[PDB]
Amino acid sequence: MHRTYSLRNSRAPTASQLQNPPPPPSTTFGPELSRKLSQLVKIEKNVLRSMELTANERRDAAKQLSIWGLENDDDVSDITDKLGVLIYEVSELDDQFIDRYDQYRLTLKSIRDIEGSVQPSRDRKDKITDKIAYLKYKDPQSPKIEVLEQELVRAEAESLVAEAQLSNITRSKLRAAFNYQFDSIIEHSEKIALIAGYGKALLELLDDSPVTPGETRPAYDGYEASKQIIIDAESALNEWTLDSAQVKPT
Amino acid sequence: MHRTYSLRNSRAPTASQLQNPPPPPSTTFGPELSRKLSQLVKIEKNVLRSMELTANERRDAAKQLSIWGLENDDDVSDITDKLGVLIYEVSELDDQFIDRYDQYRLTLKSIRDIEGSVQPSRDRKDKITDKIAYLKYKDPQSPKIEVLEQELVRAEAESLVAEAQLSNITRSKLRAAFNYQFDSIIEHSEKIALIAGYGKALLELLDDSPVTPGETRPAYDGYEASKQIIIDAESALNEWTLDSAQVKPT
Amino acid sequence: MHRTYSLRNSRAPTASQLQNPPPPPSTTFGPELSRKLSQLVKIEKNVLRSMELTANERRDAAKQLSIWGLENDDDVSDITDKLGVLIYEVSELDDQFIDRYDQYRLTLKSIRDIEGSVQPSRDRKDKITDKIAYLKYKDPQSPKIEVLEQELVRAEAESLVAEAQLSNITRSKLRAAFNYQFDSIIEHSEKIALIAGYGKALLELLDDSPVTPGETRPAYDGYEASKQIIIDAESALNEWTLDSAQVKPT
Repeated sequence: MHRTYSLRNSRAPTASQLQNPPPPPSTTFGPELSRKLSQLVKIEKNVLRSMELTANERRDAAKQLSIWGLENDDDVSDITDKLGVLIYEVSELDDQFIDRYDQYRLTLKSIRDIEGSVQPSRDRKDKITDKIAYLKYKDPQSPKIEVLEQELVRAEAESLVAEAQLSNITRSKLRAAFNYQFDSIIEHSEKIALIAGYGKALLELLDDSPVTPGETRPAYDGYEASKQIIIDAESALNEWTLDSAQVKPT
Repeated sequence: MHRTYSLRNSRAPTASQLQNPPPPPSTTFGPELSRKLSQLVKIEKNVLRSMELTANERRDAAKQLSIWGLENDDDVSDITDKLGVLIYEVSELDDQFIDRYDQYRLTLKSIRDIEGSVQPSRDRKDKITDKIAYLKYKDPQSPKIEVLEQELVRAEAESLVAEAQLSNITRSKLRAAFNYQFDSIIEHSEKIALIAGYGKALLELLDDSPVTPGETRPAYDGYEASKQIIIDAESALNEWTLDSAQVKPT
Repeated sequence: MHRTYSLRNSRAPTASQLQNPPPPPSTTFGPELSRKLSQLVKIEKNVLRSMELTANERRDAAKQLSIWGLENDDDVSDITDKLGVLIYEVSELDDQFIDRYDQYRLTLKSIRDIEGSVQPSRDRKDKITDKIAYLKYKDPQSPKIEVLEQELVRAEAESLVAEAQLSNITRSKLRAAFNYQFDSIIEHSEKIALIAGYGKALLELLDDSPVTPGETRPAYDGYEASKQIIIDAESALNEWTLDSAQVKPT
């Protein structure tokens, strides 16, 4: 982030910022082992709910735009409806992305559960060690020291296997979960970019030449290109695959 | 110090003073054995707190400089921020030096404790000697004199071993503590000197040619050398080792 | 600083940290134009006072160390005194560094004063512009508009010369002040490093071989090397020059 080599929150200028000045800002108990990882889940759930609300509101706006667009000139009354139809797809994409996000959250919850179950063995080994130390302090001639040592050896073996078992699966699950999340993000971004790029061509057939008072506009006949654009967008959405990613990292 | 061969507090001129005249001055109970060594610890702690306050204030000044530097010409608004970022490292170095100073203070406290524990044996031997002397004065025919002499011999043996044991470890701990402190001082000074030397090159790319009223300055493009200087400084700081000391005593 | 590529305050390991684990943490109105630059001066003054207190406390500790060192073995009673004498030079160096810091602070105060004096012209030009705008709004037929425009042109010329005059000197003073401060820092660090390096050799002639109870140590005769080390340190301090800097940036 821009504060990498700066002490202030101001963003460093870039090529896009140099080309166009930036717009002004907008006017608007539990186990000890599993405690930091058990907090991330709540934040992810909150993100999911907020994103669902955003998608619902965007769908409502897309629905409402065509209602206003109904009572206007013939070309506007069609372009507005088609643009609303095109915008309606963003919520559909957002729903699938939310589902994949929930899958990733469950994958993380699995690791949380396994480490929370692992903790008690390392608790009990320390308890046994404290007990034998206290017994040795109080009176070295007690007979409980031998059995304490034997069960300490047993618990030490169990704890030795437990830590290796936990560390064998933590990274294995983490890598898969993050790869899945990154693939989902890439797919969502590429689909949104494709939708926007295809929708940008809808405005090319909307005339914008100024007219003087007392003149009549020519009849608008663009009911075919508008249908073709939507059909092509649907075909492109149904055709896209992960192996056909246009964005290539350098 | 300059008063070595003088009776006044005035400093003798040197080569640096000959080259440049000196600026004017700025306009702004307990055991008896462990009593002198138990006072040095408090002074060291006071030094530590004062140095921590100095580092905090310097960090605050470095933070505040860029805020003023924000509203100026393009080159100044960048050089000021980079210089503040570079100055921010001095507090980070000071924190580590403070930690090493505390380690040295603890090492000295160990010697204080051991000598304070040693003292009572040499107290009790003198007490026994005074008692036997008084008993011999009062009446030489008392039977307590023999047992007093026997326990005096025992205490004499114990005190003989105690003094040797104390003197065996006092120098051993003192030498190690002072070597550690000197190494810490050398490392801190070398790192500060390296930071200052690398930061002195930041001002070479800041233009200083005078301009007349009614003229416009050329566009400033120095966003690459400024980043390179910071990257090189970070690399040099992460690369420095004790064995690579540039300063060599004669 | 280590948070450059991290989101946490933990310091990234380095070569020195890899070689030796880090010790644990220690157990212990005004013109609008000149307002951000008029705050840095107070922070610099606070830094100066805190550094003066640190130097005073360090001098006190160096004075107190020899008092404890007086009552010990012959070699320790001399090494401690010589080490205190050597440590006494750090406060002397700190005083000169404080003086140079005050010089730099005065240099910055000059810029603060000049910009504070510059501000009123740009205030009065805006006031005149607001007045003529209001007069034009209220009644365009007023005769004051012409004289307002004439004096607006005059004030515009004055303000045009003023901004160029201020910007011609701001960078010129800033660069010189920061170069002076960096040179002072480099000199102070190099002198401290030289003092520490020369003082590290004082402990080589202090014997540390352990002794058993009932034995006597050999007579210590090191009153010549101790004097020679101090004489060499004084000569090196009086000989050092800025052009003879041992530290060379890469």
